[PDB]
Amino acid sequence: SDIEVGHSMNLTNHFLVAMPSMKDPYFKRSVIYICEHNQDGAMGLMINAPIDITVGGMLKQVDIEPAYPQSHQENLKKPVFNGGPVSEDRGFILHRPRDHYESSMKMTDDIAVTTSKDILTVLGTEAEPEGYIVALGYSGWSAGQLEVELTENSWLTIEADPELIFNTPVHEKWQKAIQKLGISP
Repeated sequence: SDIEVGHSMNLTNHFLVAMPSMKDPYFKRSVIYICEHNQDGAMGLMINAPIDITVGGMLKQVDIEPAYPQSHQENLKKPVFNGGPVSEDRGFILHRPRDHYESSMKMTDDIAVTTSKDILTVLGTEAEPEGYIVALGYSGWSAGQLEVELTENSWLTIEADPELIFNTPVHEKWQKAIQKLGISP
């Protein structure tokens, strides 16, 4: 009774699945990997909103001189993603843990977020992650707006896993998500 624990929930390393009754059209049928979730708001990365720029595209744009020969070339043609409306000029790399990068936050043995530029010099090369998403800008929620929108029937949530982020056709991520929640597309 004096011993509190709070039912809590903590949505980090969790996917937010847009629900049919979703408002912000921006998020209509979005799947969001939640990175941070403290008492000062939330930070997530959309994982299925691809944009008009390719990985090699922004690599050339940001003008990053590659460390090793870029032998891959196929994945270098893949799309870059819009991670959210906030800080669209910033890049976030959601990937499978491989080598050590300066600014990086490991989430699981299979998912991590790197924000240092050092990682860009291995993209297209054989030193790149075995699965990564290049996202510009991120999704943000103030103090407890997350909780609210949740109880507002706006989203559904499932624990995140790597296969949905790196091994699932972009335009298929959503459908396969709500699937795990029972609801059918």
